[PDB]
Amino acid sequence: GSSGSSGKSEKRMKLTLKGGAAVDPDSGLEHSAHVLEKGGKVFSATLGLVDIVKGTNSYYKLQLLEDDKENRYWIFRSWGRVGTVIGSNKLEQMPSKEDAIEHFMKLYEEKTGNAWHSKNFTKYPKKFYPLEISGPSSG
Repeated sequence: GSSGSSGKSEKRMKLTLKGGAAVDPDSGLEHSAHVLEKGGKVFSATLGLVDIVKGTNSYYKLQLLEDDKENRYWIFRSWGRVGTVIGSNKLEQMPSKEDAIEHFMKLYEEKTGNAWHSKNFTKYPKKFYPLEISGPSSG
């Protein structure tokens, strides 16, 4: 036996099929949703904090995933010590894209303490900072 076939035909009518950053597999939206990109930017920030006294090392990750089905979004939040028994994540669906951005903007604003879209970064006590820094501004 044997057979084959193929085709190609579509009408682009208000559709933005594209991505940017990679999504976490633990989110289960890596094969469904994708990193929420805005203003030619990516909603993928990697913060890290480690006490010198407590000798405890922490790491906070933030990623705003966007549903590429109809119109939905989730809010991924990872936290826990560095290489330990700890390790937990949070996944919640957002009502509106904004509600997702706001949270993602406030969340990253709570850890670091500074607004996501803010200039000048003050290394506060406990406040988390950006680990892997790349691109213009800051660093």
